[PDB]
Amino acid sequence: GSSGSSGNKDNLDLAGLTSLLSEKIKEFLQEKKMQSFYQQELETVESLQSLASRPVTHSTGSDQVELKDSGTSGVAQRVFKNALQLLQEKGLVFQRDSGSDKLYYVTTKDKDLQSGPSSG
Repeated sequence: GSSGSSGNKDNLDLAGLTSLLSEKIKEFLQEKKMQSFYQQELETVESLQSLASRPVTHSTGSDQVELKDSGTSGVAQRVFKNALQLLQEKGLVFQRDSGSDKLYYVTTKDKDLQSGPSSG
């Protein structure tokens, strides 16, 4: 039983909503049954965009920075790119080659690169 509530005073947030998107992507992988893909490749997934585009606690005149477009999208690019990141924080996905525009390797229940980066 017990008494639940979840939250108190927070109308989601780019990060809050994002954190979710992450799982939305991880799920997509298990849906497409893939072991590799790109954030952009998911940017076309309405089911995803619908989230990466969802509203939040914004209230400005867009960003209009290093963006080649107009219609709402960039913002999503921030939720999506972040989504992947989170995944990399959970261990769902991983990137061997650094770079925003890099292939996102999903775990898809299978071997994967080792954490131990080793510098020296």
